[PDB]
Amino acid sequence: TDRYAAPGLEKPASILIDRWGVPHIYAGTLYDAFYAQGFIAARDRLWQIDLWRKRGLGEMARDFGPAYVDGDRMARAVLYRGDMYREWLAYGSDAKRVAEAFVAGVNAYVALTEAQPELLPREFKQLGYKPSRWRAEDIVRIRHHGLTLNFTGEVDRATLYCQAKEQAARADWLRRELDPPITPTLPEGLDPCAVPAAALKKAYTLATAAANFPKEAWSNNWVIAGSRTSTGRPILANDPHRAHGAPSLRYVSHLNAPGLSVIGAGEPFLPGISIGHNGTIAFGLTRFYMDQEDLYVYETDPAQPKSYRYRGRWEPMETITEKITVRGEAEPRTVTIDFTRHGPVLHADDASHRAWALRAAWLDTGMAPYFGSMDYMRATNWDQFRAAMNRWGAPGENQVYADRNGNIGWIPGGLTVIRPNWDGLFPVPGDGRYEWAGYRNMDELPWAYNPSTGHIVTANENNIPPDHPAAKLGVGYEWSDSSRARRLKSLVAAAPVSSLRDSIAWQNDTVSLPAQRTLAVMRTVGNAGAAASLLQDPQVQRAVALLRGWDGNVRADSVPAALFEIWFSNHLRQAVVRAALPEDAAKLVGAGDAARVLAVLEQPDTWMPTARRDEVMLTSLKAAMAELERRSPSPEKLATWGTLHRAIFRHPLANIVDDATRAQYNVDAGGIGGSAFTPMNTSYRNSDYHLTAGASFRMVLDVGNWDQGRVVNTPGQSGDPGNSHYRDLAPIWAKGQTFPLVYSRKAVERAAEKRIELTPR
Ligand SMILES: [Ca+2]
Repeated sequence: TDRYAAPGLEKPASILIDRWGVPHIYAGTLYDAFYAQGFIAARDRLWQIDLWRKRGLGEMARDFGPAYVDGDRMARAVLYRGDMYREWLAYGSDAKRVAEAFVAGVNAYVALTEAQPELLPREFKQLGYKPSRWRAEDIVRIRHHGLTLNFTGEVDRATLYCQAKEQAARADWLRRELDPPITPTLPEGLDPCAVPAAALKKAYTLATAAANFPKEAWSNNWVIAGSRTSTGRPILANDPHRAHGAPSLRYVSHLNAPGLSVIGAGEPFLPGISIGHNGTIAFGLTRFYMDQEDLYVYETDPAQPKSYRYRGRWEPMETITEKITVRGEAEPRTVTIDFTRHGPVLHADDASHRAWALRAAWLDTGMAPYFGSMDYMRATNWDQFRAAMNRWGAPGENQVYADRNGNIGWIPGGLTVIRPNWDGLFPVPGDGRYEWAGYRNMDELPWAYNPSTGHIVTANENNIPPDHPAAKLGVGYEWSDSSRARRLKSLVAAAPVSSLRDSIAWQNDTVSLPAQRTLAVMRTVGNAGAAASLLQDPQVQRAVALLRGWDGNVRADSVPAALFEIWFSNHLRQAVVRAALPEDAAKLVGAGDAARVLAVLEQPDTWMPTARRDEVMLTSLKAAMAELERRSPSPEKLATWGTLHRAIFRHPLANIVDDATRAQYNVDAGGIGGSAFTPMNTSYRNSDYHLTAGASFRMVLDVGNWDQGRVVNTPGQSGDPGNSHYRDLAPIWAKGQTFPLVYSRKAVERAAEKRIELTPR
């Protein structure tokens, strides 16, 4: 038992940390639970949460030097600047008391590190600075870490339309799948060539990218009704697919107080729980892609470049002044930030009298990511959960719902822009001809409650029914590849009665529908023309032999899997694109959209002759086979997919510390199966196939028999590299295994390994 003073805490609070590193918080008052959550979040993840706050408020340069000034300036440009009275009330009715309690707990732990420097996290020692104190408003004003779109897509699409002109729609069809597959409409008044991609992306990255330390400066979910489970009770599963790292993106915790009994995960800097259950209802999420960013293009006064044309008048930009403290400079830099009425100015070119601003719904009221969970942490039925989702802001999400009374449900939510006269897939001129007409009420989106089929699966695909009214409202056209959704829907529908173990297995599924679709095309390649010549090549034959007996299961011990991932990521698609498009467009498209390239492979008709399709397939397959042989120890002992596909959890400082320190900061869990397209999403980088993203936190819940719920996180619950909970969960995660999400007192007491005691002072 450890005992600490808790100034600002109302009543004694106790925390039991179980043997997997999950803290279980027992407080005597409602808001004390969040005080304790802040203390414990700081105890485990202080450096991580301090860094998020430091990046969000634009205070990086204060400690990391002049290389960080531009990022600090752009970070402050995308802080919430709106009405704070409305902001506090956007998430439910008591969000301000919650945040204030949470940062009082964080601040108590920060004060403790000042009194007991042995508790100071080692990244602070390494880099020569100290953690800050927090204010409650920090929690809601930081926005730029929320998943969003589609500024980048608008920029890429306009850039393509500019360079390819008459061939634009043809090339953009390969570049990005739309669902529903509309023809994008270049807005009246927009010159696609007046969108400088490099300059705009540089500013957007500076405003939004996570903290970076370069050497130069130094989802699936589903819910199943009791009629279809082995338990007779609902089952709810969720594995978000996000960037991997050490420490992990999300953090598992458990909060108990009068009127509060919620367990699950969220980002460790945010109060409350956004994925999990509260002993009555359960909830999990996957991205739902409402278009929440438009790029606005302005004409500026040649006599006054800080003025832009709006409704026939010259309207002045709002200019604010910021002071940025810089390590090694005695005076703070004085910088300015310009805004139009629509948002922060990203870039200006006074030669062409043009400026560009980001109109981001996530800069409006209520868009602190996941903080709408304030209003459903305590919901006890569907009416309350559906109501809480009315005010859900960011990111756009599918929520699946279940409760211990046997109900199951689904409701997507997120701030939804109404564009009366453009489709949001291109930038618009900002002179008033293109204006958001407000926001949709969430009752305009589809939902389901106890559907007849007894199951619901969501996985980032467009799940708006085409005959539902929302399908015509322009909610969004850019969704993720639907392979995971089609695969999990097959699996769930094919299992009349399933267990928790079945749902855990489905989270670990590694069958790739893109692989199966490509193999199906391969088995029709014609032994004629240029293909017949390649079919006499030994290297081609060895690859054809490897693929001809593979079922598309991307297992870690599969050599055909290694061949396919090399082929499908770094060779095939690029070759198909170059064969189908002129060079300039093909260079911009690169590997293009996987679903759209597969469709071309399956129907090459208007893109290339069938014999050209075969020749490209074999030519790129030969090159992929050569790469596999170069990456294998000998051409007789070929590398398995797991041999290449390494699960390394990278620390933000890995590149600026020595080799011994990098081994302690990074966590290597070895080789793994899967790809971006398998339900067990293990996304990778193309340079060396190392893991970059996928499920870290996973959960499968027995809804009603709560102690039977199963979860994992990776690499661990602790952010302290010296702690065994820094890296103890990665081997469990790597085996597709879970540990119990203990919930009842006896179960929490049974699994407890450490007790922490907080005393008011
Ligand atoms: Ca848009």
